[PDB]
Amino acid sequence: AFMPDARAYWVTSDLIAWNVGELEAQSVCLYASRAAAMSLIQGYDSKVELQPESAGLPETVTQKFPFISSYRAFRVPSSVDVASLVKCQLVVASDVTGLQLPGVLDDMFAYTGPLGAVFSEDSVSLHLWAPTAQGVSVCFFDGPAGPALETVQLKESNGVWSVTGPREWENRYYLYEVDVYHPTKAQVLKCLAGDPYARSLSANGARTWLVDINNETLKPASWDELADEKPKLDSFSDITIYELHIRDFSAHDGTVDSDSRGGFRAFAYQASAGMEHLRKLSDAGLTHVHLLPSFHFAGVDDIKSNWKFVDECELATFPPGSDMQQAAVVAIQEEDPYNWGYNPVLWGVPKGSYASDPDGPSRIIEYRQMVQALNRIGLRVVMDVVYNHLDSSGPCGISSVLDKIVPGYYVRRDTNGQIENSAAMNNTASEHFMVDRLIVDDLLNWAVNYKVDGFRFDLMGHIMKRTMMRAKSALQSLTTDAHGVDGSKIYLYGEGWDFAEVARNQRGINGSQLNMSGTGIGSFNDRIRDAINGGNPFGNPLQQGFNTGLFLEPNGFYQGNEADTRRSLATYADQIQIGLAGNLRDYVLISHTGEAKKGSEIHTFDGLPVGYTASPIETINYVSAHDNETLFDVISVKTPMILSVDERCRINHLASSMMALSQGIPFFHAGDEILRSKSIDRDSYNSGDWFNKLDFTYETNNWGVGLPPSEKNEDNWPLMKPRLENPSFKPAKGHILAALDSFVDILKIRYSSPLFRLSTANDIKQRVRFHNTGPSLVPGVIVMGIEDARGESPEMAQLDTNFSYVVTVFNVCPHEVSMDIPALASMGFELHPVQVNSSDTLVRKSAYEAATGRFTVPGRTVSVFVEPRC
Ligand SMILES: OC[C@H]1O[C@H](O)[C@H](O)[C@@H](O)[C@@H]1O
Ligand SMILES: [Ca+2]
Ligand SMILES: [Cl-]
Repeated sequence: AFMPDARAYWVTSDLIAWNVGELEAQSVCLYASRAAAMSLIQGYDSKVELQPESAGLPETVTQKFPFISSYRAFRVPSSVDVASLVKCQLVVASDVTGLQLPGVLDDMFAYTGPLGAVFSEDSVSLHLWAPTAQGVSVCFFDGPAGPALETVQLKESNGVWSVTGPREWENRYYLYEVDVYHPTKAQVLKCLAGDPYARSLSANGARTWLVDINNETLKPASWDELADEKPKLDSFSDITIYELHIRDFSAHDGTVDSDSRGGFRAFAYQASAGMEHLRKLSDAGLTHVHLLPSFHFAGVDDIKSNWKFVDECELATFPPGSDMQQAAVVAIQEEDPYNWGYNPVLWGVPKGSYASDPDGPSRIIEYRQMVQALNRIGLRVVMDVVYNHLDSSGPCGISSVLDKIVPGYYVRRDTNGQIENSAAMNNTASEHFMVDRLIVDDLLNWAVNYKVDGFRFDLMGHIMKRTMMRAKSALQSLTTDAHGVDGSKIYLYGEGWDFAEVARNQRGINGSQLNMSGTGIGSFNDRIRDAINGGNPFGNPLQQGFNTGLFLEPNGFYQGNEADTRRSLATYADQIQIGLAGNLRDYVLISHTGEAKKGSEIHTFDGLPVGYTASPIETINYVSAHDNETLFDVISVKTPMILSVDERCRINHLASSMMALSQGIPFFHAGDEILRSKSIDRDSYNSGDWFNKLDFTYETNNWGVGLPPSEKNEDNWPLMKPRLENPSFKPAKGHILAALDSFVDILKIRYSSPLFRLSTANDIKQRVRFHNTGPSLVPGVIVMGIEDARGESPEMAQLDTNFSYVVTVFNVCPHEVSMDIPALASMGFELHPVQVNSSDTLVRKSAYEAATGRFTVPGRTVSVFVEPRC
């Protein structure tokens, strides 16, 4: 009907911004209608002329909203009751358009008092920030399915709606009824919404459970003593991360009771094959498990009686390169138990589908029991937090909450008023005060109420840097005496990708890789990933890299002439070595041309620095993650088809060892260690248990279970089919167990010397040297030396009581190499004791010759040499 866009901005109590011309600016008015009854302006309750502000927009405004800094400014007269107007339908007219209100809403209504439910001895109170709402009431219910028992009116003060009732309100269910103007419908609508500050929910978040999160009955045995029982963490430099999905972990695990597979409770089965696996990794030195999204997300029904399943017996009979398996999975993929969970509804509540019973307390106590179980086998717990976007927006539908209550505020919008979608639809606006508040409050909820040990930030580049830093400070100031957790050990990292509307700091300084340099917050190092694997997950799948045969073992995909592939290989080796040295801006490497270059002076294909950090703790080194192809699958695609699976097994080990022996923080995708496959699925978020299988019997790796789902993969099916059909590509249990044994040993090696985990940039610059460099380097070999104090009157602290020097040779060549390093001649090097005793017969052949400083290393092998002190 009347359905304006919103090209103007109400930025402060007294200023409106609108990009009109000078003559147009001489007659602008503001029109309001409480009933949203305006027509094309007619049908308004009030009008006021806006006098152009020749001074323009002040610094506070242009700093907060850089993308509108050139807009003309208009002064709102003191006669205007702003609090009343922001509840109405508004337009400005010169041309007619609506107003984007977040600036003025923060300016007038930013609030730091209590939100959500507050309990006291004799009362329960509710508080909701909804400054644009015309009315707010609460509907109470006595259970998850009953009818409403009563409706209570809330009263507004300074933008916040509140009501206090008796203690007996505890454990009721409730919803807010919010009467508010929704721009997408140009109407004032009555919306039923859960509490943004919810701490529990009925199934699918249908109602909010008015639970006291501090109730004794929600605490597992010994919960309050957990801080004392937590694994020691001396330094962030000691962190290694293992990235795991909660359903993947136990969906197929026959050692877990059938009715307890797929959720939080599976982690309480201490003797299960899955928990024995995690214990094996932790004992070897793994410190942290990063769990995929585990808060209230859309895309899986919490009501288990609605779950559908493929006939996994029938699908097993289909050919390994058939498209029938994926067709069957896809036919029910919206009704199965499976999703990665990157679809946020309410951040502060555990996912009901992972609980035994989605109504009542089980989701809370079982989440706590999971954290406690992981901690008790020596693993700290990281949550994958998704603050950059929402599942849904608008007035309707069970999965929209924040945007029902304060429409157009929690979500970021373009200059026409339309919601921004670059972060997987319905991008949030952390630049707005109460969004930033909710993000920080949520982090503190998980840290305090669930004793979570760290956080991985999905699309961190879409979050304001100021939000990241305020969160970091608040988290790291938590103490055991005041809060029950040692905040000083809580670690933060994320995806610092810079793209779309947040690029060039257009919405403020965002959490990009470059902007987070010097913050102590980690970001994923895509440079080392791509240099090792080759190309980029969105480039040609056959593009080779340092560890997939570029130059050394061409795969038949044309990638240039021999001189060019040789140089491209050497260029990738430069990028890898910067990454192995913590991916630092200032680390100086002899590059492939012979020229000494800082990490920042070695560039990406887009001219950005390869090395971008100020500290090794800012670097998350990885070759694999839940996104894109698994390590095994990328290797199987890019290497020559003729390689044996035995050869590919060694190549997998090389990749994970480059991570495990790097400076910075190594990150492993669950399954790296056991050759995990998704049958080459590049984006398995909705591909079910069939394509995402984690087999802790080690009988299968899930290679050859059909072409993966067509939506994301069909364009690449022709390269996939002959590989999936070829029996020589599929590993057996022996290979899987061999991969696991060597992964365990390389972790033992990392944790055998503090020299692999240097804590500062200065230490790395002083101690880490690369020895196969320049135009005449031996292709396919990286030699990395790490020095400790030795002799009398040393110029560095002694960090290692067992070893005075470590040298690592990564040999990706399919043949033995002899690397002569005169600088390391006449020293006491011997093969690392772990490798002397390796179950791999080949690595045992590695040798050092003192007279020449010659390190002889077999094909496709990582060899670690130590100089003992005793
Ligand atoms: O698709 C996103 C990709 O775009 C470009 O290829 C960039 O080089 C790469 O860094 C980024 O990941
Ligand atoms: Ca699904
Ligand atoms: Cl077939």
